[PDB]
Amino acid sequence: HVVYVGNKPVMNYVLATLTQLNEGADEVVIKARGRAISRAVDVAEIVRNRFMPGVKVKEIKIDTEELESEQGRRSNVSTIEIVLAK
Amino acid sequence: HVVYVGNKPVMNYVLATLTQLNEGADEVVIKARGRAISRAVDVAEIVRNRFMPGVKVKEIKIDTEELESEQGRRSNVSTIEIVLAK
Amino acid sequence: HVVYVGNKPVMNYVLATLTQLNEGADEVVIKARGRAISRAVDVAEIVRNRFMPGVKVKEIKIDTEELESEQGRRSNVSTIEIVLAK
Amino acid sequence: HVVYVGNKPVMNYVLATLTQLNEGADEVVIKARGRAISRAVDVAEIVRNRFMPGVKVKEIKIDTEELESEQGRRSNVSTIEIVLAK
Repeated sequence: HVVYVGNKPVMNYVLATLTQLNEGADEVVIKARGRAISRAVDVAEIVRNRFMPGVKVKEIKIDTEELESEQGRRSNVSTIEIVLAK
Repeated sequence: HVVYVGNKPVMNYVLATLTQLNEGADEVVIKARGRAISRAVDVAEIVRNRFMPGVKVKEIKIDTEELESEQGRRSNVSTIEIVLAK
Repeated sequence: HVVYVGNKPVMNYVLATLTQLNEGADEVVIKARGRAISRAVDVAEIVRNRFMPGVKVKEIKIDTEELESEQGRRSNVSTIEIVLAK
Repeated sequence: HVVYVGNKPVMNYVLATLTQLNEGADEVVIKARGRAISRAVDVAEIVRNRFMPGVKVKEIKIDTEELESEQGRRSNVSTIEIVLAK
């Protein structure tokens, strides 16, 4: 059960996360790369702080990926993975 | 030990991380908050995936921190702590 | 749009309210009857005083509804309708 | 001219409301918090349905208040305010 964090308002992504767990889903994975990683973290704190305390931060994985820009630029962009579980 | 990641050139922070580990540092702690969170990650990847290959991410912590907004209102930001170990 | 508030966990209802407004809902209508009336209110407060600060109570309606008791006798319950607007 | 709705039978509170208006009193305010809010509404429907139709539901205000439990528990409890006027 993944949840990709992008540019949309934080709320969208957090609800999606809540509706995932609320949908049973025992463990959910929050992902994002580039400047979105901050939002990813934001999303995980809002969920664990304002909706489901007791929800646990199982894991946080950071890495690198190659991304091709619309202009043909190829570069390394960081990525994060936060695992939330009841 | 720690390395607070602000808005200076990303390289200063990796520099400081490397330098720290150089002296035979048990483990450097990269910390940051808000939109800076993405650079904390960039700094850890740049450091273990390029300058000091093999460095390990001993641990990663996310948390929320309360602040004094401005007009005296309630405010806060997410934080991240990346623990690098040789 | 509406959200009928029954006996499920209060959070499901706020969840549904939030979710509803999320999609750019003109205005969500929280409805309930009998002892449930108190939760309809809890859901509106929890939603505008915690999860989506600034939401406004466009209107509130109370009314009586006739029912088919059980043994075939005359019966009814009060109802409440809370209109939330972004 | 207030009327606090609590645990006593509905009738007590409705009569009090009637005896208020009957006592001249142009506008009366019915209040209650927690699980009593349903009774408050009940009271307003019984008055407007079985004693004084034409009486009008001027306003309905919902809010939150802090309450200290006998056991020292501090929490937010919803409240309602129904304004009845001839």
